[PDB]
Amino acid sequence: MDEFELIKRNTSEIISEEELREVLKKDEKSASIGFEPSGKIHLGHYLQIKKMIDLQNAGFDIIIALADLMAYLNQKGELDEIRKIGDYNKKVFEAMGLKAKYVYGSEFQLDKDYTLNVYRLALKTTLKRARRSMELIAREDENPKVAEVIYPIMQVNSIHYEGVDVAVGGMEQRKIHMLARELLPKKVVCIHNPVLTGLDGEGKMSSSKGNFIAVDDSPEEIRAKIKKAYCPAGVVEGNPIMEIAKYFLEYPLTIKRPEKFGGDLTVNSYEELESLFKNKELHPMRLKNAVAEELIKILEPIRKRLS
Amino acid sequence: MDEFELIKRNTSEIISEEELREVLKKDEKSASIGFEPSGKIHLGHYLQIKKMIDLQNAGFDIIIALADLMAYLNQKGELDEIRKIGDYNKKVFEAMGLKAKYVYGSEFQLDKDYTLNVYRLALKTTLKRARRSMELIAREDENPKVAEVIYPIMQVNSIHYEGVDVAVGGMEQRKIHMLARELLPKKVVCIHNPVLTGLDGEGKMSSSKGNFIAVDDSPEEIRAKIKKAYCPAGVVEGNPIMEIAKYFLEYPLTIKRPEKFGGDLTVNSYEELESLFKNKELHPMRLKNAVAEELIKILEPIRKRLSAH
Ligand SMILES: [Cl-]
Ligand SMILES: [Cl-]
Repeated sequence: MDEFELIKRNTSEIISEEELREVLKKDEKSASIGFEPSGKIHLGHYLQIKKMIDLQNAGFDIIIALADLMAYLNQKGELDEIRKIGDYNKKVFEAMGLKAKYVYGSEFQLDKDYTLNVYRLALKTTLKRARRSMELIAREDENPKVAEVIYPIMQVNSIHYEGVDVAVGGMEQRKIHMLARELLPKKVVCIHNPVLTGLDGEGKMSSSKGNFIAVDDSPEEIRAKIKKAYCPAGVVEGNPIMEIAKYFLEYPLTIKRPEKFGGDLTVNSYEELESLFKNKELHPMRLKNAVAEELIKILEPIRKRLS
Repeated sequence: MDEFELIKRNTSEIISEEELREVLKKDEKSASIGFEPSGKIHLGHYLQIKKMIDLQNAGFDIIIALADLMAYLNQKGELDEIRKIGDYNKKVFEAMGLKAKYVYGSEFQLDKDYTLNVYRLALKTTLKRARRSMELIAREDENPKVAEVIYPIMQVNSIHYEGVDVAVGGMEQRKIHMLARELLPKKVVCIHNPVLTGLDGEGKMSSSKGNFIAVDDSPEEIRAKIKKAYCPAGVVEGNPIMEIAKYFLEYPLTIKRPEKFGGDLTVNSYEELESLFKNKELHPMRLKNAVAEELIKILEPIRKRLSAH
């Protein structure tokens, strides 16, 4: 599979494919993604880190922005407390097999010239565009604060200062990335990953929301949380267990069953798993079992390294 | 008059008088005011500088914030160009008899810890409060920018960093100052000066052609601009010529007339001038003449002191 298609695999969109092809021709190119420090690193994070690894294997230099000041502007508590959580997150990412340069926002987002450019960009960005960009990012507030509208300008400015060719993030980042394309001299190529559904099945996977598989969860917690997960028979849309099968397991896949339920079963693609599950030829509990045991094996090297 | 009443004279309000009395008891206290560098320094500026001089005479150390970065955030062009205009403004203020420390915003408004506090204050200030505070300050924009709401937070943060007891400004600053009182550990006492009407009579005094008297204008420009000014007979409200009489002239005042129109008249207070003008016992042209000649005399010491350099 070529570089382009490796990068495209399991993304929701690329802005634009044509521009990505131009970036691939360069001898040196770079990609970044930002993570607000999180107490738990979960499959949400891991999906995006896998995408960064795809880019790394395609010749990109990778920058992970440990986005302490962004999270501070997004109301995540005190800044020194936001910094302690990021130190752990770094170790987890290294344990996932990513080799990258790690930058804390605070190392450069308070420098004189960075700040002056925030204000320069603030003169060019409408309140309406700033607020629009934060709808899927800002926490649900009845009295929105000025911090909401500084945040997107700071993300845009960070992309400018990083000098990257590609910016990666979730689909929730879409409008901030579009602003960056309008506001900056160099149009950044944007790769968006899908939003993983949480295990409760009623929103995104989140650390604050308690509906996550952490990459360092122990095997019994992986089993318990998968067993309890939303997984309606025949239904693929909004089904977090099928999403995990899609984005994390490897095919062909051997799903172990007792012989009384049909015996062990081989599935050559996600699309085939989808077909079996839609037709109720595979029951929730048995998908869950397979997904739990596979995820335990996939996450083992990460648990081992973290120690 | 005592210190309190000298300070109060010709102010629109004091937030609060009770707190100002407490500040007056301190051995050391300080006041600031911010000016976006302006190519013309006019009676608008001079009214406020006179107020800073009142505070200086009452024992306050004075800080004039030459607000280059505020003006930059308020769309006044390039920053180095905004800085050149401020250097001239400094000389004018010294020539008005003010002895004060002059601070450029850019010397401290980009420091790491200042900036961090802007963001800290941004987490506490509602968009609605920020926009409300800028209605009478922000330039006329069909697509209002994010800079509009950072600006008041930066003014608040400047007041915090200056460490001042009193913040002075026009009534247009009112809501930013109220935000400062809510946002900061130390409640700053706010003294607001009235907004001078422009000579056209259709907004505030600003560097619109023939809408200002500059403190360094030559005598013929002072006469021409006063002669042309909005000054409707009998009407004091919104009348820039009566405002100038109020806030700048000395009483008793001798207004010259020919004997056929009632002869020369002596006016011992502004209130007396007001009475005469409301009752049409003094005609616009004659008020104008007196106001022009008085202003030439009042501004003479400023012209003189600027002609040393
Ligand atoms: Cl089954
Ligand atoms: Cl008369």
